[PDB]
Amino acid sequence: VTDEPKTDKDVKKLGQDDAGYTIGEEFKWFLKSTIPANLGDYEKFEITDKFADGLTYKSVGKIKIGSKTLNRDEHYTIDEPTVDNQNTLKITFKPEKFKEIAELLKGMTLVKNQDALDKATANTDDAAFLEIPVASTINEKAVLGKAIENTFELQYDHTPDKADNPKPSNPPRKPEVHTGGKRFVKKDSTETQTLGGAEFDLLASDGTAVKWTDALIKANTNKNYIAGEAVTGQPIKLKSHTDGTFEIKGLAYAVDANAEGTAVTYKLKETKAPEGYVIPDKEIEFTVSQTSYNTKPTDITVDSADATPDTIKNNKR
Ligand SMILES: [Ca+2]
Ligand SMILES: [Ca+2]
Repeated sequence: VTDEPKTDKDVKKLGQDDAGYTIGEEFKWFLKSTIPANLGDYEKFEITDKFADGLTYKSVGKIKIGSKTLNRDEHYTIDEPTVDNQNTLKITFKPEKFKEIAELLKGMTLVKNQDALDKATANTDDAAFLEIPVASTINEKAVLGKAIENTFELQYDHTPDKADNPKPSNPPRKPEVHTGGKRFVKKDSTETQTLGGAEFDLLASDGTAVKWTDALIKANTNKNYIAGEAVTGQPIKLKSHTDGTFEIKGLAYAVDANAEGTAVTYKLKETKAPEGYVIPDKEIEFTVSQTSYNTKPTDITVDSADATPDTIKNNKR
């Protein structure tokens, strides 16, 4: 047993490991490390997080030990993810500052056990650890219904021996996020033909409109499925293509559960019927689940778009 760093990563909030999001919706990952009282001796404390293709890094938030804040460019530096570094974040805690950071720990009770770290739901002076919030979104590269994991590696040098000899610490268990989709086909009442030109407002279960963002637009590039022009801040409106089909990609499901977790209901309000058909007076419910877009997301590295679409029927004038 040592006092050397144990690491863990959470998502959404401290103590949570699984969450579901709509593409473009910003949320926080939490990079977590125990801190030893002899931190002042350390010659390296560098965190590297290679974000999955399907994640877009936004920013690093307020870095905390217990109630105390660490300041950017005073206590640490950031190297942001880019195309050139393969989407990799590096956070370097300044060796010249290790004594000053160690002094901040005075009076604190430090978390020391891996399981205690994993279970931490707060970061306080009486149960303190290093907490790094990282703002992130799920992007268009996600596989719908698939767990998108994250982790990081700490390279730490605990020996004040004037020799560069770091060791790794890694989270034993990885948190994950997921997003989903749905496929549809518009038909007549007896399901004999497909119908183009039906238009639908996309709504949450509570009837509130789902709005476009730049990120959602990037995930739904097939203009055949979009009613009118899609621009950020405006309600999402979808359209059946001339083969009856349309889709929505990147809606949250299993909000507080794993990638196999509970489906979420959304609604379509039909606002335009295909030529010669009537507008219904009831909204259409559908669910987004692990398998509502891809039948086997755990097996694939790109969408297959093979789940059975929901049929939506129209009645003739
Ligand atoms: Ca965790
Ligand atoms: Ca050393």
